[PDB]
Amino acid sequence: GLPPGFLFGASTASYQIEGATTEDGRGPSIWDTFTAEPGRVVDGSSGAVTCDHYHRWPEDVALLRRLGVDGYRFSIAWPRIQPTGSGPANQAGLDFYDRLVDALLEAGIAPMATLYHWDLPQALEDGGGWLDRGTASRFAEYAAIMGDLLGDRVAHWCPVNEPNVVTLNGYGEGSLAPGKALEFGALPVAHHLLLGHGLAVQALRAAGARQVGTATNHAPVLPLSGSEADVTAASLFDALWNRLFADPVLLGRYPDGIADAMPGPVAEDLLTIAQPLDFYGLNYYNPQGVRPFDVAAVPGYPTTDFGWPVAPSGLTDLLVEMTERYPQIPPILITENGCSYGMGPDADGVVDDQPRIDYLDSHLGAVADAVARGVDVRGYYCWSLLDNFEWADGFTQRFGLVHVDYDTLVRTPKRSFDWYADVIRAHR
Ligand SMILES: OC[C@H]1O[C@@H](O)[C@H](O)[C@@H](O)[C@@H]1O
Ligand SMILES: OC[C@H]1O[C@@H](O)[C@H](O)[C@@H](O)[C@@H]1O
Repeated sequence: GLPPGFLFGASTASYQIEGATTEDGRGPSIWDTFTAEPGRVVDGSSGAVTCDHYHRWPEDVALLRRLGVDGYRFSIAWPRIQPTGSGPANQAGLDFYDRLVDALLEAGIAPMATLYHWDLPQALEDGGGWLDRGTASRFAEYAAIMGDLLGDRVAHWCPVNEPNVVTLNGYGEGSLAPGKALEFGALPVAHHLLLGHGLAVQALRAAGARQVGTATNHAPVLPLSGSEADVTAASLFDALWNRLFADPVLLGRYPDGIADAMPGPVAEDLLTIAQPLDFYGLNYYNPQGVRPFDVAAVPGYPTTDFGWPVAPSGLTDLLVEMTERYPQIPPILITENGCSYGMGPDADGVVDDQPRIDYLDSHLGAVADAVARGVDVRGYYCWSLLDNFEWADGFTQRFGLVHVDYDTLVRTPKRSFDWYADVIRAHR
């Protein structure tokens, strides 16, 4: 029971699929640095080659065409555009995205471009990365470059993927690149990511961009007990994970207490952060359990191969709660949803990933349930088109509609691919 003209897509990210890390003048990213360190990645892998989308993207565009998605969400590698994060653009970098976007348009696919999906140029990290306010300005300049090249052709833009992850995991506890562990010392990263968001929105509009939104991770936060310790920790986590990133964008304020902990002209910055958006993009996987706080899986649910709860009702609950908190929220696109399940091709070359079908089916139903309660949701993008490099978990977690063998680089559409193509057809 989805809206007429609901958009169906699929999503990837540059470092996770492209490979070709040293080709055509690409500069090192923080993820090149992180993956070169012993013990950072569970299986000792990197994004050196991964799916090798940089050389195999025609095949991938054709898979998207066969799938029949309305939209394809991809990320631009900043280090291919500006190897050091500043200075004149690398032509070969520009050429790659330019050609990709023209091919997507020939195939009748609406391109959704993410500017920042975590691959900061190392040269910018060397100067302090997102702890430096100046990084938000470098990001704004990069936005203008990509706006100038692609502005008239990209259907949708997402400046920053999951600023909450970049902040807490990258700089707060150091579980992801760049591996800093500042705890609350990471709050300035949040402010500069959000400032970067707002400046990029301006840059893209001035370049003639079409629709500009977000791609922020959101989850209902469930207290694991009744203890105040636990309800207060869950409230705190909700304030840090959800509100810290949505309140500034959608209301032009920080949650109570936070503005006074942020550097710079915060009031003026919040005007820059709160640029009007065409859509609000969110990434949803599952509710988060919480007990200054500790995050654990909510009990009682079946789990994916990543140990994550399968809890589609949490998506309905979230979409309803977001609409309550932010009545003026623009149309919502689900910019990512998906699941890790490890099955690969059997003796006959079939990948029977029925658990992935079940997950995606139930989540689409959860979107329909929120729509039925008056939530304005306009599309859904499956993470991912391809099995890919899952950050610190390497190649051990497969999220694809399409199986990728990392030795032969063969793509095999899974059962879920065929299922999704049928859903999309039925809905038209
Ligand atoms: O169940 C908790 C898990 O849920 C997920 O969706 C998050 O991405 C993980 O960071 C978290 O550990
Ligand atoms: O963890 C699974 C997926 O979660 C998302 O939040 C990220 O944007 C993806 O890059 C990642 O592969």
